[PDB]
Amino acid sequence: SADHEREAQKAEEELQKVLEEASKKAVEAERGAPGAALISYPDAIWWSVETATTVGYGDRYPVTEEGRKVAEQVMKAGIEVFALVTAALATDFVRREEERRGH
Amino acid sequence: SADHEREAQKAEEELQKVLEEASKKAVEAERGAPGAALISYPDAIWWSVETATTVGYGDRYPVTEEGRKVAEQVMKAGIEVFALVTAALATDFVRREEERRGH
Amino acid sequence: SADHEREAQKAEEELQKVLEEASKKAVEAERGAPGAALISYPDAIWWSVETATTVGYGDRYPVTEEGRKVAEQVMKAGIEVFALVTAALATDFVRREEERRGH
Amino acid sequence: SADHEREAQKAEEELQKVLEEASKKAVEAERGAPGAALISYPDAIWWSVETATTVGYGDRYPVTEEGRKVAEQVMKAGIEVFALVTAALATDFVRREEERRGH
Repeated sequence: SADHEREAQKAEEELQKVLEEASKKAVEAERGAPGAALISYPDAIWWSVETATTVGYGDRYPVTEEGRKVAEQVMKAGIEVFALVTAALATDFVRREEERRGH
Repeated sequence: SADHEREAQKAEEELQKVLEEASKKAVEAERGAPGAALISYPDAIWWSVETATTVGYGDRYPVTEEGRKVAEQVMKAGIEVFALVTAALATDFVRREEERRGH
Repeated sequence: SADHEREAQKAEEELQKVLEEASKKAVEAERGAPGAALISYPDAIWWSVETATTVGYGDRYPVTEEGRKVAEQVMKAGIEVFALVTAALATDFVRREEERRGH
Repeated sequence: SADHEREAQKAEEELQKVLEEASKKAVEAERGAPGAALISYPDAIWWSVETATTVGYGDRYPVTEEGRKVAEQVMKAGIEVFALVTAALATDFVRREEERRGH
């Protein structure tokens, strides 16, 4: 990969490390909740997949006393990561001047 | 510390203001609406946060008689904030010129 | 103003055109289809709002016979509009180089 | 005919391919899972379509034993093709030099 691409891929692997924390905080941030849905560690990890993608389809969601910010803060980490990759994107068309000669 | 990175952070503060104003409006908007489901000041702010993300997740959602332009405002305000900060992101690729000179 | 802010602003009008025609097609597409829930005219236009700025919280679902293409194309139109204005966002950092000369 | 529009448009052409592959997977993925929703085959493509546009809307949902990476793979596929188009889009501030020159 190129320099700027490795920087993007480095960011992608950072997000995966947040999902781990998300899976844990998820079970804690529901065991005690008023109308809790998310229970069990081995399905909590699956909830943490369907969030950091910036797609919150539903399924399970944390409540209130749980610190609803548990979902919020995980989702926002994905925004940072998939925003950062713009450092690759704004170079993608810059390649055209290289392609022009085949530099 | 830079120029653009300060203005990016200032945009985040704007979004928080809209959330807080949206929680006032949202409660009083829904008071009269059919379905509602969203009521009360202390959990109006909770609905407000994921509204700005445009994710929504699956907590609650507003009706028609609240004047759904309530949500439209908050949702579009979020997107424009997340967009503005590209003033910092779009200069990230440009850093690869600076590091070529090394100075 | 900058040339690409007027051009960006133009694009936002175009999105609102899609909403109009969406509101109309939506009632036809749903009214007659099995499983349909949209139906009424003034409640069609209010579904043709948030859908175009993605979200997903249209507060309704299309089915298959409506031609899910009716929702799909409205959502995609929003992407083209809000993505087109990226040309304005990209010249935001460029303004830095003017700052550094005070020009 | 603008090489960046060719590369951008070509990206969308692979998205369609992933939809067909993934819709085969999605229905066969869901089949076996507890609490399966997405059991339909000629409809599976319509769910796949809105999954690629990263919305979900509120039609169906995948379960656990589907291997919710089937759903997630379609989402990331959509993001990378559409985010690649940011090449052409991030070019469109640069076209302002030729605009300025008048030819």
